Amino acid sequence: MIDLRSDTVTKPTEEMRKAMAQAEVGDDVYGEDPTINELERLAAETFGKEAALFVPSGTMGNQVSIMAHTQRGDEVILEADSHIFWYEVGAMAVLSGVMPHPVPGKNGAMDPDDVRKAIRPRNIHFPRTSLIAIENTHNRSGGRVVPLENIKEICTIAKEHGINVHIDGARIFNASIASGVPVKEYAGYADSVMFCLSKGLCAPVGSVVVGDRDFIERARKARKMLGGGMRQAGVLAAAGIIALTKMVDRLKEDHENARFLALKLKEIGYSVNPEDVKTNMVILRTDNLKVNAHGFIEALRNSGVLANAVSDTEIRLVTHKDVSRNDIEEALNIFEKLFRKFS
Amino acid sequence: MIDLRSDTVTKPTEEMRKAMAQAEVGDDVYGEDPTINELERLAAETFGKEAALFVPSGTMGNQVSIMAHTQRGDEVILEADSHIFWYEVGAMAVLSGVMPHPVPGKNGAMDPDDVRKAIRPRNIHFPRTSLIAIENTHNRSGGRVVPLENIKEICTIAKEHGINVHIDGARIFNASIASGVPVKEYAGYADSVMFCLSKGLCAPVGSVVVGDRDFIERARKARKMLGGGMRQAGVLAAAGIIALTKMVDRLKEDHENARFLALKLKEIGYSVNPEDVKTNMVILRTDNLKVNAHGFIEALRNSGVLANAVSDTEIRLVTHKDVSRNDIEEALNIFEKLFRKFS
Amino acid sequence: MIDLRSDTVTKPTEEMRKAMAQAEVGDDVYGEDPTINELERLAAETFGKEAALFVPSGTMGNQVSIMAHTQRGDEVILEADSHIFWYEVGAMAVLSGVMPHPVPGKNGAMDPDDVRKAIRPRNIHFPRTSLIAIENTHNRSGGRVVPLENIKEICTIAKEHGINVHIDGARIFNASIASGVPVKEYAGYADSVMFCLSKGLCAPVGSVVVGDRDFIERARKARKMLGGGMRQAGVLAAAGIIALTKMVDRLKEDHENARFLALKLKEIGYSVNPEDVKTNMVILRTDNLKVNAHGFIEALRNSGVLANAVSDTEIRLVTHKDVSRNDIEEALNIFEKLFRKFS
Amino acid sequence: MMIDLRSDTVTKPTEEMRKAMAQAEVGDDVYGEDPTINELERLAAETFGKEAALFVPSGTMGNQVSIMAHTQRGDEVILEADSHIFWYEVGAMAVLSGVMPHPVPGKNGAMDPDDVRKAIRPRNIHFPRTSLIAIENTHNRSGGRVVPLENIKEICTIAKEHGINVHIDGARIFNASIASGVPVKEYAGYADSVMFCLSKGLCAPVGSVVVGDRDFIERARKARKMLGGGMRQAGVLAAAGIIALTKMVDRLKEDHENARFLALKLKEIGYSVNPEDVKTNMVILRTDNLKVNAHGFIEALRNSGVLANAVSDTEIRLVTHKDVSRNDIEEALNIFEKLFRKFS
Ligand SMILES: [Ca+2]
Ligand SMILES: [Ca+2]
Ligand SMILES: [Ca+2]
Ligand SMILES: [Ca+2]
Ligand SMILES: [Ca+2]
Ligand SMILES: [Ca+2]
Ligand SMILES: [Cl-]
Ligand SMILES: [Cl-]
Ligand SMILES: [Cl-]
Ligand SMILES: [Cl-]
Ligand SMILES: [Cl-]
Ligand SMILES: [Cl-]
Repeated sequence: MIDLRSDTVTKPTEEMRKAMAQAEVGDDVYGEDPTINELERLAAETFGKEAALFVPSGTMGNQVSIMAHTQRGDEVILEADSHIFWYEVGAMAVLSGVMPHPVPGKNGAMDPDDVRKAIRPRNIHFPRTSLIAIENTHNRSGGRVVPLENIKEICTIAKEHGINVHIDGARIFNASIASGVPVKEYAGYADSVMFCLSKGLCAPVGSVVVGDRDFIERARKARKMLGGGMRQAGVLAAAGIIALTKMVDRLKEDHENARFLALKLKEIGYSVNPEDVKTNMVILRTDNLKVNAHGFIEALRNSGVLANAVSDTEIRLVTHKDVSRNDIEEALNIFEKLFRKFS
Repeated sequence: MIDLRSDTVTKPTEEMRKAMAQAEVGDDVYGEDPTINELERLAAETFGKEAALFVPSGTMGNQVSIMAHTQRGDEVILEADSHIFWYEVGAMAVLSGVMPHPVPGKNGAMDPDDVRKAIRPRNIHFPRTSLIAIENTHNRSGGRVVPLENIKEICTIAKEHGINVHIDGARIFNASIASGVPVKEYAGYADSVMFCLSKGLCAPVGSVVVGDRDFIERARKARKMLGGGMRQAGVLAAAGIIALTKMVDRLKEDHENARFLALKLKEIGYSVNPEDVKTNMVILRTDNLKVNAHGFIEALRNSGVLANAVSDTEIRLVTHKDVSRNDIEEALNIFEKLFRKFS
Repeated sequence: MIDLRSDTVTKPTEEMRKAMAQAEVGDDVYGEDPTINELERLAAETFGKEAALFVPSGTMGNQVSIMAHTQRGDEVILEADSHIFWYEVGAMAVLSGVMPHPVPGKNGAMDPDDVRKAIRPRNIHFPRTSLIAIENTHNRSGGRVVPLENIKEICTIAKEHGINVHIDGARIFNASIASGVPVKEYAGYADSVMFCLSKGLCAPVGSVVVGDRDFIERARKARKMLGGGMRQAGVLAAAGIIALTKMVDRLKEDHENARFLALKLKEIGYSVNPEDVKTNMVILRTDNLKVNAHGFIEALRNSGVLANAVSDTEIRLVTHKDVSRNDIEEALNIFEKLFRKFS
Repeated sequence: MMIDLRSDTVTKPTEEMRKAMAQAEVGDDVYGEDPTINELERLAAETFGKEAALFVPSGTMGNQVSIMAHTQRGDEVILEADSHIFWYEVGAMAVLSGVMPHPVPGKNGAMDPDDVRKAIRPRNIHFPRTSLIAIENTHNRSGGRVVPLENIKEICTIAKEHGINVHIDGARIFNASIASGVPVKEYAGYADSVMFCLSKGLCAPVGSVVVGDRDFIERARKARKMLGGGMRQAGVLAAAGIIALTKMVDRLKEDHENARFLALKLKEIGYSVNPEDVKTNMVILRTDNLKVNAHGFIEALRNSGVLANAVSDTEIRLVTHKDVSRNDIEEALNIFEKLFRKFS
């Protein structure tokens, strides 16, 4: 089928499958897996940080970072529509015993003044604000790119207050491709960055957290506690190395396909805004259709297209390596036929 | 001094001091303190609930209620400027491992539709919404009365979804006096209610939580875990009974004094809204002054008036039994003089 | 009835009742209650520490100390039969996220070598041992006194490893009176000490934690989070000052009464060991009786004597101010009758 | 290279596993669409006679999501005093679940049922609620000892009477089964949940599996999401797991035979070992009759080409597995014999 549900569905490339088969492994608990070690070295180097830590998921990456940055009772400033707040099972409260302090943002960009204002003064009644999280290519807003200036401004505020900064960079490479800002530049304004290998980069499993050596050591212990301490994970790291070093540039193709898809959907008559498509995501409203988002998703599936409804009136279409231009053209033929039926 | 910082500064009445001296006591851990037992019996009766639990503070009252209503990883819907979120040291995250889900409100009144939208659907990525908290006479907005209709609507939504409702009624009697709604009526739309004895009611220590027998049993065990299980606490309960049974009616005097204070401050030229003052609080804005809230608080202190800044531009003035009309008149003379200096 | 269940049942003396009624108070949240302030000053001075914190219960005292001494995932070494492990509702795990590391002891004295062995090496699999707790006049062993030499040796081990030491001194004054070791000497070999005012010292409510200024500041914030931040608690502190300054010497009377009780029970034929009784507790075994401990407790209750079973073959008898020699004599007459019935 | 007797965790993937992983049919596990993970879980559930199963990245996560699914904050978990959950899991039970461990000493990993019964908390405001009893099969610290089925049966009876959940940390449950002749489904029949490792003696590179009832597994799956174990195309790992479960269990007998040989021969040399206690893949060696300590002996072994771990200042643990052959054992023994001359 044509899977436009998310970039998480990407499958390993032939190069990855071969590398996994001949991957040199060792027990990572003893720090003896050579491939995991190289992946972490490469990740650190790539983001200009002192160290890196491989994790089974982006969620664990964010959570071990929060654990390594905070103490029980602390407060974490984050954007009101960020993944850490909405889609991580309330892990920050259970695992770290910290409270989120949602701050509204415009497509992932929290007004620096609102962030500064959300910082807690020192008083016995108040939690200590110890961390500020920023999500780049903010998902809920539709894969929008947070301006480098916004991140720089917030980094300055954090510095003045002695507050740590964490960038949820699950799709930071998509941000870099769209903005032209090198990932090292983003990373420089943060204490830690979590980036996914299993989404647009096509690795089957995992993410990586990069930051200072002491922070990473604390995160590695947190990883052990959470259950992310694997044995011969070099098999996964082999695909991870290829994802990090050879699958970044082509993300531009996903962006081009998403824009093309949006432009053509608008032409057909669907409620989409091509001008809002900055990375690999397209938001499709169903207000003008005879069935709502849930009913339309079912019609799409029957015709060979997979997508998710994010509300009763919205569907999200996401492009990635396993959605070629031919697939986009085929999907458009299907959307054309369904518009005749459901408009 | 003329202490307008909070109604918590109220000192025991002569009748309270004597009652504490002759209080009949016992070991509360064994449930043998007769005065604590009578206080809880009286509180439950007054609020139309099955049981009650005495606690050393309102913070503990709120926190044991959250513990008794939730499980780790749950989410708690509460108003964005509520005390549980801002002034309770992030306790909900540490003690219950729950995540707050802030919802904007108009003077403490969360739009029922927004509350409905904040409820989490059943999905692996989401925490379970198990509690909705409403604060009556919302502190931050200026001791504002939450409309009974608001509470009724939210109660209905909660019932629909099988969600618990907790009323932070620290100043519920102030609300009752101003609105004319009996506290028993407010309580009927909630599963639990925490009310303070140590604020406007003048008791030196404590609050009480009322609710169903099984919930109170869970709250009592939580109280033991938190360290609120005292011994001969009947000494405190003696004053509590008097606070509950003899100090409710006179709260009207505090409301009169607060309104008078606000009216006269407006005439002087200060940025206050007398029409918004319905209970014992007055929010004073410093945007039209030469110094901010922190600087003005210091000036007030030097002239005999104590108050707290609640932001860089807002000051909260609170009236209570230990601030007479004469004290208010004296404070106004001071405010008058300071307007000449800082306007 | 004749209450030998615990020393927690002690009621206020007339002097205490008068002091509570005339207590000079203030709002403790602002650090303005003069009596709480003097109690803390006196407590610190008496224990030779720079700071102190009044709390509603010994449980809260121990728990805020644990919170202030540890970080999530840490381990706390403690005696296998200590109160923090057995009678504090699993609070250490919930509030501080720490693991208890039980170490056997002989009448409360953990072998220093066993303590050194229980300290965790630096390994990713292990929690960090950050606290060692010692209970003085160890309850479960029968109110036994831990030798100063034991505490001194453990203190040295702790210093070598940079580990904190907390003394659960709920009954530290009983230990001091029996041993001749001043409480400031026990405390000199510890970082913090919690002692109760509501047991043998006869105050109706509360305990105090003593320690260094920074530690107490953290413990004070923990107290706020837990709900121990009261307002005009000076009413309680007034009785607390009398407990600390005037009720310590008479503890020798409780020790004398416990010894007399034990000697006479032995004379009757009960299985008691007068040689093990050095403070205010007597352990009686039901080994030579035709009933178990629980059945014996019931028989005692029906005859006018209250006590607690601590196992299926052992019951604990505790003396205090409210069980006079006359009461011990009357209890013995009852014990004599019951011995003929169940022996 | 060196003879690695440190642990069975160092086992490397077999040729068949490597090919199956690289060519694995995958899908997004978050959507429950990875076919290989689904088959691994189906097979695991079937093997243990349970309704459902959950793949996890580590045995630690397997145990922790089980504790989370079985308990509520403030609860107490009865477990053996020297069990892995208490000693080697970073205090996770306290941080993640807010529960207190209630250590019960055991005899060769087996807790006396009456001691377990006595450890259950009475209902009292001062006491946490006992909601879970955990049993470790082939108890590691005691030397990979096999807990009798009757011990587990008796504890199950006590738990049922009290309405308490039972979890078996079966990291090496297949080693227990091969040695005892007891099918793993029989051990599991007396438990609510069982966690077993695929990455130790079974030779898979990564992961473990938790088995149990449908509702419990659903709760454990949500816990797994919270802890960060919700992976995407994990079928790559599951492919090796299927082979571990289907083709690597029987040969564990070889690891046991190698460990028995090692123990018998070490005894013959003069080392303080008890061949009579060796029934699975572990040998405990005490350094009581050596002029060196445990850590010093480990260093000496390293210098001679043998890798082992000290588990006490006087105890070393030797573990056999697929990657240590009989010839490797003979080599280690010949070295042990000489080092006995130097340190005795
Ligand atoms: Ca993928
Ligand atoms: Ca008061
Ligand atoms: Ca008392
Ligand atoms: Ca007499
Ligand atoms: Ca392996
Ligand atoms: Ca050979
Ligand atoms: Cl290899
Ligand atoms: Cl912490
Ligand atoms: Cl009385
Ligand atoms: Cl829970
Ligand atoms: Cl006063
Ligand atoms: Cl595939």
